[PDB]
Amino acid sequence: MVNWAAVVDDFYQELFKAHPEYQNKFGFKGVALGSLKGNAAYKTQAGKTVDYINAAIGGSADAAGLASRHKGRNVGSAEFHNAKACLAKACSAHGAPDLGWAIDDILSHL
Ligand code: HEM
Repeated sequence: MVNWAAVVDDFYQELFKAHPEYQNKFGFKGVALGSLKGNAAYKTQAGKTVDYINAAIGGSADAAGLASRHKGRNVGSAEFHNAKACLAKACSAHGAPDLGWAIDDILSHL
C-alpha cells in the first residue's frame, strides 16, 4: 500500500523548513526538525494527518470540520496554500498520488 506515513513525514519537513513559525502552534514547538520522528507530540500529529489523508481517500473525511478547527487555531487560506505546495512535493518524492484536490476541499471552507 502507499506509504502515507513517509509522505506525511516529508510533508512536515518541507512545511516547517519553509515556515518554521508554523511549528510554534504545535506541541512539538522548538524541536529540531531532524529529531521530530522521536518526539511524542509529533508522532501523534503525524498519525492524525495520515488518518485524515486515508479518510479523504476513503470518503469519510470531514473537510468542513477540519477547516473550522484550523480557523480555531488562526490558521487560514494562506497557510493552506503554502501547505498545498509542500504536500505536492512530499507526494512526488514517494510516487504517491497528488493530494491537491483534498486540500482544495478544505480550502473551500476557509
Ligand atoms: C495539507 C494541509 C493540512 C492537513 C491535511 C492538516 C491536518 C490536520 C489534522 C488531521 C489535524 C488534527 C485535527 C483534529 O485532531 O481534529 C491538524 C491539527 C492542527 N493543524 Fe493542521 N493540517 C494541515 C495544514 C496545517 C497548517 C499549514 C498549519 C499551520 C500552522 C496547521 C496547523 C495545525 C495546528 C496548530 C493543529 C492542532 C495541533 C494540536 O492540537 O496540538 N495545519 N491538522
